[PDB]
Amino acid sequence: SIPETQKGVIFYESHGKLEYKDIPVPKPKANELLINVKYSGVCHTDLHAWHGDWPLPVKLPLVGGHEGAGVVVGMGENVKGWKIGDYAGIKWLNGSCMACEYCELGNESNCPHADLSGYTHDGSFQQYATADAVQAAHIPQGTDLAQVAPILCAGITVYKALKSANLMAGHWVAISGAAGGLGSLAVQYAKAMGYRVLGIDGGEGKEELFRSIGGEVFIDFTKEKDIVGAVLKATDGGAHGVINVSVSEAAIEASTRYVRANGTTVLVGMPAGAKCCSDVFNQVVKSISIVGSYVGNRADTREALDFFARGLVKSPIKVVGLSTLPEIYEKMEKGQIVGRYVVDTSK
Amino acid sequence: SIPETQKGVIFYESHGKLEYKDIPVPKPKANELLINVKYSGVCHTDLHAWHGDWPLPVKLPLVGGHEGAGVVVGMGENVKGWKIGDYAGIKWLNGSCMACEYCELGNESNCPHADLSGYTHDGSFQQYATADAVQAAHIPQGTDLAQVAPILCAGITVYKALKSANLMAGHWVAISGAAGGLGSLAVQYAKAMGYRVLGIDGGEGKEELFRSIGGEVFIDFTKEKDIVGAVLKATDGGAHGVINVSVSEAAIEASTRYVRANGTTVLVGMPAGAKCCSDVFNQVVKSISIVGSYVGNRADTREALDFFARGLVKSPIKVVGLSTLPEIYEKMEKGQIVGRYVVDTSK
Amino acid sequence: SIPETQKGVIFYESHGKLEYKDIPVPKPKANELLINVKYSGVCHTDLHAWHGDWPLPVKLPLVGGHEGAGVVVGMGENVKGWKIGDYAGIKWLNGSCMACEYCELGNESNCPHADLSGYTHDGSFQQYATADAVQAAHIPQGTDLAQVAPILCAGITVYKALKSANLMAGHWVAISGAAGGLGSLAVQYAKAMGYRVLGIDGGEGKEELFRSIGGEVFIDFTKEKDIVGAVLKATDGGAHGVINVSVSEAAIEASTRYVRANGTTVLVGMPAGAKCCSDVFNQVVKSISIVGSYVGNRADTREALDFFARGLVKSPIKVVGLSTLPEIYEKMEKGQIVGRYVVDTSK
Amino acid sequence: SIPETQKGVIFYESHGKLEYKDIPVPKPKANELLINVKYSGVCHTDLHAWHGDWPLPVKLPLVGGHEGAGVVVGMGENVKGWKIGDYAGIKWLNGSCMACEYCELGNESNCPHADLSGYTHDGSFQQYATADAVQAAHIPQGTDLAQVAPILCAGITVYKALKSANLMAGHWVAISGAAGGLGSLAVQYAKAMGYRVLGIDGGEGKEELFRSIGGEVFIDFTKEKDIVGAVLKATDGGAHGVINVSVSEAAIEASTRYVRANGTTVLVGMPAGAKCCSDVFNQVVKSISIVGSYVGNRADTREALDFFARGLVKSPIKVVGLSTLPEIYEKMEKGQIVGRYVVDTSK
Ligand SMILES: NC(=O)c1ccc[n+]([C@@H]2O[C@H](COP(=O)([O-])OP(=O)(O)OC[C@H]3O[C@@H](n4cnc5c(N)ncnc54)[C@H](O)[C@@H]3O)[C@@H](O)[C@H]2O)c1
Ligand SMILES: NC(=O)c1ccc[n+]([C@@H]2O[C@H](COP(=O)([O-])OP(=O)(O)OC[C@H]3O[C@@H](n4cnc5c(N)ncnc54)[C@H](O)[C@@H]3O)[C@@H](O)[C@H]2O)c1
Ligand SMILES: NC(=O)c1ccc[n+]([C@@H]2O[C@H](COP(=O)([O-])OP(=O)(O)OC[C@H]3O[C@@H](n4cnc5c(N)ncnc54)[C@H](O)[C@@H]3O)[C@@H](O)[C@H]2O)c1
Ligand SMILES: NC(=O)c1ccc[n+]([C@@H]2O[C@H](COP(=O)([O-])OP(=O)(O)OC[C@H]3O[C@@H](n4cnc5c(N)ncnc54)[C@H](O)[C@@H]3O)[C@@H](O)[C@H]2O)c1
Ligand SMILES: [Zn+2]
Ligand SMILES: [Zn+2]
Ligand SMILES: [Zn+2]
Ligand SMILES: [Zn+2]
Ligand SMILES: [Zn+2]
Ligand SMILES: [Zn+2]
Ligand SMILES: [Zn+2]
Ligand SMILES: [Zn+2]
Repeated sequence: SIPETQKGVIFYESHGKLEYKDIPVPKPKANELLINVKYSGVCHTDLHAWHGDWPLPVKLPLVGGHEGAGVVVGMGENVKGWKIGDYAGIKWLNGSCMACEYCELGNESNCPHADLSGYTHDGSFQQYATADAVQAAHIPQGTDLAQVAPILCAGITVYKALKSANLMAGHWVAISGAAGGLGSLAVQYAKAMGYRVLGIDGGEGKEELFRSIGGEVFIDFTKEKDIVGAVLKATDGGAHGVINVSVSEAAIEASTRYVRANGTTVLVGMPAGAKCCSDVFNQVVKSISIVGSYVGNRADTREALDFFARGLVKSPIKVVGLSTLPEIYEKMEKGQIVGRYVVDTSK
Repeated sequence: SIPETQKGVIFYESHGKLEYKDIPVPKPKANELLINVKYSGVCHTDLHAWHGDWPLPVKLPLVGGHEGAGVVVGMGENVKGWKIGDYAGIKWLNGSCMACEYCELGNESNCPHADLSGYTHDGSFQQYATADAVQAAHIPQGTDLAQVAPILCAGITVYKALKSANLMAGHWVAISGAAGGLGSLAVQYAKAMGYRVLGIDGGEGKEELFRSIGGEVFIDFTKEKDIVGAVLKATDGGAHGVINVSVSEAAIEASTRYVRANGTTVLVGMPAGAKCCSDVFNQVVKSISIVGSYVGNRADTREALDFFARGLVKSPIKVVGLSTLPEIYEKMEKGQIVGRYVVDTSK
Repeated sequence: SIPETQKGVIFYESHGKLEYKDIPVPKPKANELLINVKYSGVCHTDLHAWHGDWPLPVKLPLVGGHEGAGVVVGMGENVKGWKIGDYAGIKWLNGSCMACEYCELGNESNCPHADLSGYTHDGSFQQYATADAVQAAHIPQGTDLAQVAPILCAGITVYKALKSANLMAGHWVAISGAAGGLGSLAVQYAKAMGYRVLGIDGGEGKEELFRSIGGEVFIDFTKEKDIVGAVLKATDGGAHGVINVSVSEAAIEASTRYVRANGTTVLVGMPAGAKCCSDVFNQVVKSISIVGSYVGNRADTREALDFFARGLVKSPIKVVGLSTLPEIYEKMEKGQIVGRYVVDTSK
Repeated sequence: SIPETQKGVIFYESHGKLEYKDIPVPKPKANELLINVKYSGVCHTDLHAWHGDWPLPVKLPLVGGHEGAGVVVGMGENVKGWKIGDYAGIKWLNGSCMACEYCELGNESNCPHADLSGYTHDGSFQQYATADAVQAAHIPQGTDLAQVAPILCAGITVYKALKSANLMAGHWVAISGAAGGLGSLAVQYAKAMGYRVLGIDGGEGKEELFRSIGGEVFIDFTKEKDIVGAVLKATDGGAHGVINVSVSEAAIEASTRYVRANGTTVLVGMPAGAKCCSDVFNQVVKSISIVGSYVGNRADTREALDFFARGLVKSPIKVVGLSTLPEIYEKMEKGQIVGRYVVDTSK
């Protein structure tokens, strides 16, 4: 069958206590799939949802997590092109209204009535989770769900971000936070897109990981006292594009100073209460764009999962049990997560 | 002939005393035209060069002014396609190196070795001024030089800025400072480009001018206490594009908040020591680009002067004498300049 | 109620006999609206569907017409954001699969499983017609349905085509067939988009109409023996963009020769068995793009209907009865349709 | 010194007799470099110039060749940033007017007064050749001139062509003629740009070369009777982009049929008297662009030579003597040139 009770990590108040307990199995709405979430990536956005670091409020009590890879155990009556047993991906964008100007254009993420897994919708830190069938990701059969789970928010995000920077092949892309969860996949997406990857990160295991996944230049922010000058030399004038997948505001500000003239600084990371204080003179006389970038749409999901399918991207994951989700968060705020963490909801 | 002495407004120290006295007539270099500057637009950048409001240093003693419209009285030996008597325009970009990556691409303004009239090169607040012949603007014969002078920095700038905002016809463009020197021409360029122009300015004669030149919605910043909300209503979700041609940093910051999702806030105005402190969360979840924009290139100059030629743009100018240049600056810092001021170098 | 029988123009074989008789009222599927089609534009595509001029086969017996403007008299159970009494527009794209790569990207028209009103789906030459609710056009209340009907295929088409030509404001756009049904709206969309409109058409009432709707240069193909030379002079080097809304193949070929270097020739008209024989040398040494363009998507529909709402476009329509649909087709093959014809389904 | 006589291959009438004899050494004009052409690539455009296969006429008597890599032995007085001994590249675009709208925009190749090496200017099939210093390619020191010579017309061309197809990383690019001189470099540029390369060529040594340089799918046009169907399967719907670097018109036409919906067929090859007869219906209902592409500009030259510098592209060259240039042409019309031929002007 589909059971009545399931295991999930749920918190009832912000920065309170994540309880791995038994919660009721959700019922899929007319348009939603019920997905047996096998593995789920643990994004930093989940730490932000728990701490309430962001302006928007979350749907308490909340089962976070928005990188779920699972099998469709049930569907709604109005779900059309989906089978039971198919591989589905719960992304951050649970669904959207698919009618507003933004949605029609393609910008489904920047939509007023966009449902958000792991914030406004009980996400994928649970064995069974519902997801709007139009926005759920189609994961090909015979795919390692643990390996594809981080591609559902980190992969599509950094793919849309690297497309957001208006880079060309051969252009320098500085990925700020290049050994984190999103940065370690941005390095691989950018190399597969043709760019020269510069990496800025620091800590135990960060430079080694960055060199592992194919990065070109690594600049350790805990050792480099002049980061802007270091990325004004490595790059020969600045990085034609910058991807801020850090959780630091000082990194977001330095990225505006080591970007090339006519370059694009994409803001992807969303630290708590951070502002991108950009010098107006330097941004104008260099014609620097500062582009915010939200999670990708269905087209970006298809393209990022296709990059994953060809074996070009491979997020460095450690699969732990869902029981361990408290200890991941306390390991994620301390910057000690090298690559991605994926939780076995079973365990 | 070409005389030995000429009249020019020259200052020897920043925010010192602008002296309208007799200075030697320059000699055109091998690549430069000597232009009998008949009329010259007075930009706010000239007030910034005098006050030294900007990071870069100016070439003291300096004859400012970078909107000169004049006749070519002499040329250099290596100048090719130019006649004596032709109408030339001294723009902010006096010249460029025309060899570096940026110059080759087309971004001649963001070039390391770009010569700048009215900053690093004795500009057009003088009867005779030299200008690199490759970057000088070709003004058609039978043109009102007084009327075309403001198009040489304000016009090409706001044209490149409106092209920088990635707007489409019918999209809302909020021009911040829409009755100033650059804003009053941005309103006209945007309407001729097809956009719905919202205007934000305030003071005596600003709303009336804005309504004169064809603006749609005017929002008076000295009366409107909620500017962001007012431009979130007029526009129905925010302005698809914003052009910051203000000299205020609070305007630059509010423009990041009343821009539409997936909209572009172009920074054109460069107030003294201003920073574009942008909320990272709001910029990311709305995918807002913040694009700096410098003066246009030769293509943008050609296209903006073609817009002027068809009679579509007409900067509201008051032609005073060059003798009056001190009194313009003290009228420009006080925000009391409605439209543009143009100086008769003769007078 | 909703009646059992209705009046419609139906043909049972290609180029057979259009019978205005009583046909059963359709039943809306789970996703479809039943639209009381008040007025319907008569496109040339309907003449092509009747003659079978196109490669694809039509769904016999067929009730053509794909420019229906009507009120929603009934809906399906899975239709979400729609009211009874709302104004809906049956476009050529009746619906789409909204799942394939093209649909996800935004290209809903170039979709393998795209349902097509007036070809593969009983269209809008009938009092009551069904239309997929996701693709039906939202026509604002208090709109002249007769006046908005031609905007449902001609308007969105020529809007997407003018966006397809990668034109800028001030650039020359040669609309081939500028007094026809699509050309007369392309002239107005292009002028509202900022372009200089050149018009090529010929016959009684074509030049007068073209001058009426705001065209700049008219070149009469029945009087001009050198059309390419005439549009190499008017334009000063060729038209930066060309829109082929003709039903002639010689026009489609000449458009490749009077387009500017680096210009774009958009093919919109689809004459019977026509080929765009383009000289490869001239297309390469001038870097001329030849872009085919299909009907617009939901975003283009929204933007074109917004242009119509502001009063910027106004298709020259003559509203006749649906009874007269045979006599329109025989007037449309002879090129004698100046502007658009709209049929009162009531009459 | 610089000698008075030199060795060059010169023909006095079209398809006449190429004579390797002693011709006078040219004198550099005020803006031109005299380049000791060490090695020169032999393009098919040189065979077209000899046969007079193209509409434009050549400058008889003509020393063809437009892929010269050499050292600057002398300069003109108005040449600015150049040294004697530097490595210069004579490309097809010898120079341009650098003042017309196209040149200002960046499209220096599609310019009315563009000087063309190997057609309108004695090219690089000679020991000493002059080249406009603004358009000459800057080849880094310590570069294999024989290996960089084919990058001067083939490399920059196929780079600009792959940028012309509006492809994204992961998209399918079908290179028609993928083992020829331009195709063998288009395969490498496309793989370094991130695309999946499909190759269409045939003959001895073509499939082996294509597999050597990193191609994914090879489709042999002499064995495949259904080329369109084969490239509608390999690609799963058609190639998102096609690069026609063939010398066949049937290939140019089939490329319009095996391109994906919303795909771009770039015409690069310019066979004799060829026309791109494109079905208008299929091009419109699939929104297929057919983009002609001429040699790249200075920015594309810089970017293609940078790709070469990183070791990412490596044209398969055979360096023969200049004495052998007749036997290359008779080997190039027969399609028997696998990769590129480079002539030692010394030999
Ligand atoms: N905008 C979007 O679409 C989107 C999507 C996913 C995540 N995010 C946001 O991205 C942020 C990062 O997510 P993650 O999963 O990569 O987090 P993570 O904690 O796994 O990785 C962050 C990385 O940043 C590095 N870093 C810290 N300070 C730095 C500095 N000063 N300079 C450079 N690098 C520095 C850390 O050492 C670590 O390597 C979070 O705020 C998350 O919410 C945004
Ligand atoms: N980036 C470029 O290429 C470029 C080119 C030219 C000028 N500029 C810069 O643009 C700035 C403005 O130049 P200008 O000639 O338009 O100056 P101006 O003084 O003539 O006009 C400025 C306008 O801004 C209005 N304004 C002031 N505070 C405002 C606020 N809070 N909100 C909205 N509007 C406000 C003023 O009332 C006035 O109408 C200067 O700093 C100048 O150096 C930049
Ligand atoms: N691709 C699309 O999305 C799309 C959409 C709608 C219509 N169409 C096609 O567009 C074509 C035209 O449709 P319409 O409604 O405008 O037709 P129409 O018959 O109302 O107008 C055609 C116009 O072309 C003019 N014309 C004829 N020969 C010409 C020539 N040699 N040069 C210039 N002009 C010439 C006619 O005189 C007339 O003015 C049809 O084939 C139709 O199917 C395509
Ligand atoms: N537009 C430009 O900027 C530009 C630049 C350089 C060359 N060109 C033109 O490109 C053409 C090719 O130049 P090249 O140096 O590559 O020539 P080449 O002769 O060295 O190579 C041509 C290749 O096409 C292959 N081919 C032949 N028939 C084919 C078919 N039916 N289908 C697929 N492949 C086929 C041949 O076997 C060979 O592999 C010439 O006409 C040249 O003038 C254009
Ligand atoms: Zn996430
Ligand atoms: Zn929405
Ligand atoms: Zn200025
Ligand atoms: Zn430069
Ligand atoms: Zn139609
Ligand atoms: Zn589809
Ligand atoms: Zn060549
Ligand atoms: Zn030129």
